[PDB]
Amino acid sequence: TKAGSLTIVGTGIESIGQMTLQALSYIEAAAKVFYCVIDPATEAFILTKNKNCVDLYQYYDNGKSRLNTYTQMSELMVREVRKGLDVVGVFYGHPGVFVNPSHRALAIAKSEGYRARMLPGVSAEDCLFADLCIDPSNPGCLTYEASDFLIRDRPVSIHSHLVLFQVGCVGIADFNFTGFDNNKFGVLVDRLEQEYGAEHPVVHYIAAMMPHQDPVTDKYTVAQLREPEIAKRVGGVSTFYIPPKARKASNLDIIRRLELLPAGQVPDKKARIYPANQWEPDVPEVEPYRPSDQAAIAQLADHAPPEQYQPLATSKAMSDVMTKLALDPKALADYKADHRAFAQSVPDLTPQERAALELGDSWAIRCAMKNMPSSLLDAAREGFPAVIVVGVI
Amino acid sequence: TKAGSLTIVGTGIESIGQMTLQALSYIEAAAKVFYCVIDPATEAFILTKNKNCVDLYQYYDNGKSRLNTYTQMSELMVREVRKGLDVVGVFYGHPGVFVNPSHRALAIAKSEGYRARMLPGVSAEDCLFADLCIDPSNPGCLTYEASDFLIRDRPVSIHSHLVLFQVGCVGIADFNFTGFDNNKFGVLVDRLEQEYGAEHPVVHYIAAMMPHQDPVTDKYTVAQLREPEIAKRVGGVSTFYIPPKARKASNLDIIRRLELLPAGQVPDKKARIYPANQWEPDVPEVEPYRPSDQAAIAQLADHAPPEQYQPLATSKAMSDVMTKLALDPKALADYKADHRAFAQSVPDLTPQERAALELGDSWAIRCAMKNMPSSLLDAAREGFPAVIVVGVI
Ligand SMILES: C[S@@+](CC[C@H](N)C(=O)[O-])C[C@H]1O[C@@H](n2cnc3c(N)ncnc32)[C@H](O)[C@@H]1O
Ligand SMILES: C[S@@+](CC[C@H](N)C(=O)[O-])C[C@H]1O[C@@H](n2cnc3c(N)ncnc32)[C@H](O)[C@@H]1O
Repeated sequence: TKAGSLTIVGTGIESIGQMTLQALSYIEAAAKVFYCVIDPATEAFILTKNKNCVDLYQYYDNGKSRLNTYTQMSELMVREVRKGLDVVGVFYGHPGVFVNPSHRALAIAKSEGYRARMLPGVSAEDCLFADLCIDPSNPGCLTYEASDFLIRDRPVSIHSHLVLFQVGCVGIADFNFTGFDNNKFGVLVDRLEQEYGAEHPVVHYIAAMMPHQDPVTDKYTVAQLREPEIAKRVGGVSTFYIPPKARKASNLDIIRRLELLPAGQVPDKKARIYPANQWEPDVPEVEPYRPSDQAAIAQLADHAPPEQYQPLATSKAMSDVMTKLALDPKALADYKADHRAFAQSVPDLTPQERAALELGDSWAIRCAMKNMPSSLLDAAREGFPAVIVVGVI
Repeated sequence: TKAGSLTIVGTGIESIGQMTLQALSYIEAAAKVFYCVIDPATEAFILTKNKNCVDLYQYYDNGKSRLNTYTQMSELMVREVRKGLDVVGVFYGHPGVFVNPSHRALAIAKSEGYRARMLPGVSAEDCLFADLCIDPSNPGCLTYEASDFLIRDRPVSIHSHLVLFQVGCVGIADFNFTGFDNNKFGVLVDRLEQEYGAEHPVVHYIAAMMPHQDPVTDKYTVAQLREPEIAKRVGGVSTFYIPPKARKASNLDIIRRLELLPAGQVPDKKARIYPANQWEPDVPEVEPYRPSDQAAIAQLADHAPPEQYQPLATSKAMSDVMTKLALDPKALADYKADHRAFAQSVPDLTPQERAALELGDSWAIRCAMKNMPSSLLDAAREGFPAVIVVGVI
């Protein structure tokens, strides 16, 4: 009911392309846009999409506390919210991943009774998984801010992924336009030596910021980070990935309780699913085409869709309206305000489609857009989407 | 040089809107698309963008090992790569976050000498940060697959965020179209009780999959998860967030070595930056407008952009070409093949813009698109973007 909203969105890391469709649509719909991005092509792109933009980066200054900058950035956004405007804040990457002023501004807006939401974006860590070819699930992921990691002595796990952000400004609370003098970097390297050993790998990671660039994926030993020529390459957009040192064994009690109980030769702790993590030291070669793989592939020739598979069975009118709700914030607001009024004015919907939109229930819409076989609903329960694309062990 | 490529992309979690612009452009450019998504509107959207799509979900079956399904999914993609086609695989969320077949297919493609890349997307964890209003940086984040968490007895940190994926299929290696009988869920709850206590909060999180839905953000005690009516709400798209139990103190030796050495009352371990994590038990109220905040806000009236701030100073022709490189994979390929030939045929570029594109160097492009003040380059070094938007302590 109250006038004014704050939506904070991301641009992703790589220029323009890593912005989500909804981030773009909210930027276009906004009364006022406040942005903090790294690359100028993304900045130029944003300015073509809204006429009323303000660069938040101008609120940094040499020797000025970053906290003071963050309070100001937040306040610039919330001031416009209080005037009754639909405000969009834009931060590079994911706007809530290692970002102070977004969370501050949203919390203030929410506490004062305004609509407040963060839309997720693609983070530097998302880029890291993609470029280093690792999955956080295998074998778990610990993610820290590098100064916090040291100051609070945060735990490492030698059996899991370790990701460290802000390794180029260790112990630095202020700002400089010409970059950080990272002279406490040696304190980080000492901690990494204690935890992993001097010959354990550390990957210096920088995601490509422009579409034609390759990422920096440079493997060094912990010891090599002490070399001045290597240490100087670490800057404000550098992230470290430290791979596990070993594989963790299975817990017998849990094997029993989960009834994985052909316990004899439940694949040995080093019997990896292809592909193995290529950054992990002394990682053995894993066969991609084992006899079991070859047999699975042989079944493709005779494959038919299972009885209980639900083929898409929708219409242009329904796909058009579902697309509009996702890509037009104004249409979404209209729909949310009055499902029935909105649904009844959508042209060319079938009766079922109209009814599904009137209700708004997830299952009714899914039911309108997919043919649910009788085989399924004889077994199925009166949400259950069920799309699980990773299997551990 | 070799014909055939594999690009694996994501759709994000929320229908359509959380797809990145580059994911969309690669889907449109592909010779063949293979997809595995949850919601039918996203499926319908994909089918409007390419004429040659295959749903990978049909390769699941009741009682069929998920590993066999993953081998088949991978093989369907790589077969088309081997024929010399530009293939795009599409997985919901981030396609390398808790996904087996993407990493398998990319690794095989790369080993056989084909172009292979994963484009990052918005994961369920990205959504979690946005919807639960937390930052992984404060106070660090541990992320695990729930079965792996139990089977390998993965460590928790009571001072950091804990995120658990696949809490609805604990110990289950196969599949069923009507969903999982999660009868080993109690084993997870036992572990959470041991680590956190019976009265510690656990947030049941489900990101909205359709644009009009609200997320599920239901806080329960560990003990409440044993209640059958609560346990049954946990399904195949459920993720758990467990907040920290306490704040970790600072390490005196590191305070010394980082020279944060007005050590007396360096803000006490509970002197939080606003806003506090609202899920953390017994979290004190944090003042958003302290005297220091009010003073920072008072400086806004007299603010001018700093000397060393670099205003955007580009052209429509340059912003157009940088946008085209990000949004048109064919143009990007042409540019990467011959920078000079491509640059010289771009209409209306200035000499500097043309020269910057010919080189392709990050700094030359930035220099062409931003006015670098003399004040900056008198101090600055001959990349240093420097955009750091979070400050710990
Ligand atoms: C203030 S934080 C903001 C992170 C951003 N919100 C995100 O979603 O990744 C800055 C830190 O992000 C990481 N980062 C930013 N750009 C990066 C890039 N191109 N490659 C790798 N890491 C990057 C670095 O660790 C950097 O010090
Ligand atoms: C096979 S994984 C795939 C994850 C996906 N690639 C991603 O980027 O998040 C499935 C797990 O993701 C999480 N997940 C999927 N959809 C979700 C949603 N709408 N909300 C919360 N978690 C979700 C759940 O933990 C689920 O068991």
